[PDB]
Amino acid sequence: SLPFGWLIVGVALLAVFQSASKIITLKKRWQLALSKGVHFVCNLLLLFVTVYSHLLLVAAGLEAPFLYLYALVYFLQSINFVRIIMRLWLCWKCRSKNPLLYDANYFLCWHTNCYDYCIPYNSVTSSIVITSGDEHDYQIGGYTEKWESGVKDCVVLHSYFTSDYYQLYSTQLSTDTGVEHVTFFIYNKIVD
Amino acid sequence: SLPFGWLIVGVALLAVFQSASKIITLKKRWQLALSKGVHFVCNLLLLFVTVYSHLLLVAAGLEAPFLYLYALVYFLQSINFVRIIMRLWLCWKCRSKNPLLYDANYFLCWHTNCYDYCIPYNSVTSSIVITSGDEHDYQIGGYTEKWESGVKDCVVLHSYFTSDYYQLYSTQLSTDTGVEHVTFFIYNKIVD
Repeated sequence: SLPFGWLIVGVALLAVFQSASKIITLKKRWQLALSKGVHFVCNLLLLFVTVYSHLLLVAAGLEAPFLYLYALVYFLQSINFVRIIMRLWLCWKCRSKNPLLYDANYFLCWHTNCYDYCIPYNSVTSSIVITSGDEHDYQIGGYTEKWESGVKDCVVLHSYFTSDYYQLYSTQLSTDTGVEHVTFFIYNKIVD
Repeated sequence: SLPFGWLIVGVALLAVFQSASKIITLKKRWQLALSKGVHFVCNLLLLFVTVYSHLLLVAAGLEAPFLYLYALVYFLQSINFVRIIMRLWLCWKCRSKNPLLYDANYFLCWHTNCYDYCIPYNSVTSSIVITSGDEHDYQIGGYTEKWESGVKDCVVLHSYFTSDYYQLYSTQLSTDTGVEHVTFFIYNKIVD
């Protein structure tokens, strides 16, 4: 007494959303969110699908070779949910919406009285270069963000669990490097 | 005369692989490949699943409200395949395996007689900073790569379609910035 067309519609919709998820380019900010939105729906759909599939086996009574598989599926989904919770915790720590949009491992962040800056970053490095200027923008590795306040002497590389501290040593003006309308700030990791 | 348990096994396996795809962290190189490998399998599974589902409708004869949906699915999958082909073309242009592993929009590349360097990059910027040194490594935005040869005066930002040229202006030594065992190279985009 369980419908089948609902299962087929759900799997078709999951295919649609997952296929569209591989088409959205991650260049502009809003598209990023849209991509995540699509992903979210896809994720939900997947859950529904597999959950519904389990119910189908309940009608079939073939749980003997599938209970381990579905336990693994639910365990991995639970780990994914914990990962989303940790992502929200990192968002709260970085007090900006950037961690949800981007998939970077680490986030270079710093606070000002009027704005908070959070930029994606791949791995912990012994030094970090912040490029201002060219409508001033702060960009790291191509990831850019609008300028509203000046830089800070100390910045924090935030992660899921650990956080590192970076201190400014050298500020490079245009007259030093020769690049027009661009200023470089150099930070290095401190040890305590 | 078409099996159903094959469909349920395929959708369960797709759920397993897609759920595991959201667990692999993108920190070390090999994991990256593994992630893509999993993704690849997931993608294939998805195709199979939806393809099989279409065949099921062939048995049902309910193509009236589903032919548009499956045409959209196949169109998006074809666009995804074209995207993979363009990714392989960009890999050949960058003549290294980095573009397959990473998901960056652009790739900063340069050739030497003994090695070719290709580093992920987010967006086209008016300037680029290459950080050498700390076992010397070249790292942009946290994405690091082993050092085997010296830098080049000209580097290329490669994309799916267009390519930009970046020329070196300033090289920052340790004695200038104060950072120990780290050297910074400054490039800017040229106009022709």
